[PDB]
Amino acid sequence: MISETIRSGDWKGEKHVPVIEYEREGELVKVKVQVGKEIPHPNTTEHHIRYIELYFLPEGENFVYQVGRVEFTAHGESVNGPNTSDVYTEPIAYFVLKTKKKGKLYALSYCNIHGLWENEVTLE
Amino acid sequence: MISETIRSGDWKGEKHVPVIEYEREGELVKVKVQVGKEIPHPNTTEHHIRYIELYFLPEGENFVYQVGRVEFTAHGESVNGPNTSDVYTEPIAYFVLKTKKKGKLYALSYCNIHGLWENEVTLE
Amino acid sequence: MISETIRSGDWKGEKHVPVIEYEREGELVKVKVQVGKEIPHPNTTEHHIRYIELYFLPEGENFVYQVGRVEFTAHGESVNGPNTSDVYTEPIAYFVLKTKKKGKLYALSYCNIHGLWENEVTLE
Amino acid sequence: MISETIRSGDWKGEKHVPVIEYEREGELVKVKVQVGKEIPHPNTTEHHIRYIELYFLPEGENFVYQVGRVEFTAHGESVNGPNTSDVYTEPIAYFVLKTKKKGKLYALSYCNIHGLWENEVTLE
Ligand SMILES: [Fe+3]
Ligand SMILES: [Fe+3]
Ligand SMILES: [Fe+3]
Ligand SMILES: [Fe+3]
Repeated sequence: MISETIRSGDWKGEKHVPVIEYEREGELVKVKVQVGKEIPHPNTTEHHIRYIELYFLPEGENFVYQVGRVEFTAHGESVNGPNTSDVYTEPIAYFVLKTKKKGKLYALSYCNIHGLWENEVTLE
Repeated sequence: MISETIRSGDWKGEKHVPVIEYEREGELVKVKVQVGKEIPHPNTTEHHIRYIELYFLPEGENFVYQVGRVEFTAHGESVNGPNTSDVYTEPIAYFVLKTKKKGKLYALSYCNIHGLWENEVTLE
Repeated sequence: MISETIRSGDWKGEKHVPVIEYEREGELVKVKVQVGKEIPHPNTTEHHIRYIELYFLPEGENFVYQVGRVEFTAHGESVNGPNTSDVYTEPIAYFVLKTKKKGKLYALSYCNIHGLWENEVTLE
Repeated sequence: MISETIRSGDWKGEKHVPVIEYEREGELVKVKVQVGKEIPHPNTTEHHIRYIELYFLPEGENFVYQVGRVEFTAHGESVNGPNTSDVYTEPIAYFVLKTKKKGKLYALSYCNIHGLWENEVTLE
């Protein structure tokens, strides 16, 4: 199963586990997900976080919903060689979710050489 | 764990599990992944397969690689209402992978109302 | 040319043109792109903004770089019918760009029934 | 206009323009899009084709439809260095479109260091 390729862990001391944080404002839920909170993850042409996806499984429901996907596509690559463009997209993803439901939020991130990583938090 | 939202077994009545098939030609591995092979999954504005992702974990290695992602973006929507454009993208994905390695291939797919689905096959 | 399918205009009078705003903080450039600033764009199962992409062409250079892509994937769809999930992803995209270069930022957004839309701003 | 960053003609020496080919079978239109058909475009960790998108504008209509998007995500990167994984995703995209309409098909591709490229063909 695919779960055997997905890693998780303590974000407070790592650099791969996506950290999920949110702030509820009325019917709006602003979610921030990032890799490399405590320890910045490298962002080079050879080693970088490709994307972060956010999912939401409402409490008591059977099917998870993909809320969004953020792809970080600039990693220094240029005609002058790797790490020469001075253009890098940091692995920080923001999602504005409109819902009055509660449940669980899951984040799935992919490092180009270190596989898949996950994390989750309860959405009160 | 996000895996708690991923199903690997179809329920009788609707096909969701992405079926993986491949053909090895020299250094090339042609992979076909599809949802609803014989009995098609619905493809309406309201209910459809959004995408299929292909992953490869080489034998004996520790990090899975994302081979590709195919998004099926047309589902009949139009200014004249849902299911009126006569333009639909079928959930059939093809990937041309160049590798001489062996291992396991995983497929992850998403139904807009039925969550995540997975499958895997051994790449010999 | 694909440009014949891309529309542009005044966001103060329309509701499809992606509005670009940024803030330069040290070596970081925080870019906010959104559709429906003045006039909120519908976000229903039948009619919604699918994604917003950000591009950067550094001053004096020949090749544009894709900075990122944000996909808004929840639009009310559920097993209970269209617009019944109470889960919607608003078309607001945030990008954290690390660069000391100046140039032009382009935004490309896609509405599921109203085609492609663009906008641009000078990154000073 | 973003079109000022999109090229439609290759320069001798490197293939970038996505070549579109299709086959009509009943209500199904099988579309194949590829970069570097005759002369392969590089596919290294430092230089590679990131994705190909397919669009369809039905004859006489005003809004283009995105048919699909294929992301080629493996480019040799590994913990053992750039170009060491022996896993590369070739820039060949296949789309199965269900439609009885005619019109124009557009392809948009992106090289990580050579910007955006386009091409189009009439769907008879
Ligand atoms: Fe890493
Ligand atoms: Fe389904
Ligand atoms: Fe619209
Ligand atoms: Fe190139």
